[PDB]
Amino acid sequence: SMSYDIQAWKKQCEELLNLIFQCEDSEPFRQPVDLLEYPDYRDIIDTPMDFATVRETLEAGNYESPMELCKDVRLIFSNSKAYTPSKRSRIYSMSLRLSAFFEEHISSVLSDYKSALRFHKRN
Ligand SMILES: Cc1ccccc1NC(N)=S
Repeated sequence: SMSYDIQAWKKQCEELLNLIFQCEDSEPFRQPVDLLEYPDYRDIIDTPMDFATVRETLEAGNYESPMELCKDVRLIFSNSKAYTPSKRSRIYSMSLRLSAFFEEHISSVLSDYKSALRFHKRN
């Protein structure tokens, strides 16, 4: 059970997603972009991603690890940098703040999970 629990990352990521939805900085990134308002979004972005999608994928049981979750969240940020490239944009700034918040918090979730992995593989 609790030390080196390889399932513990799920509730941790659920809690982090909760913090992210609270942050005013996540507002542009909560829901999928709308095609008909930004008709060019798909001209620029190959693989859309948003935090409601990540939260539903996690709820569905479709991430095998926290690294898979982290990949999808990092796609949100990389997509924002491609679509809104200008450092003058407030949206750019928001993206950067929220990325840094995510990367701070996910850090321990990842390290703990990989520790757990390393322990159970060794024993
Ligand atoms: C932040 C934003 C607002 C409106 C339209 C597009 C975007 N960019 C992404 N969601 S990647």
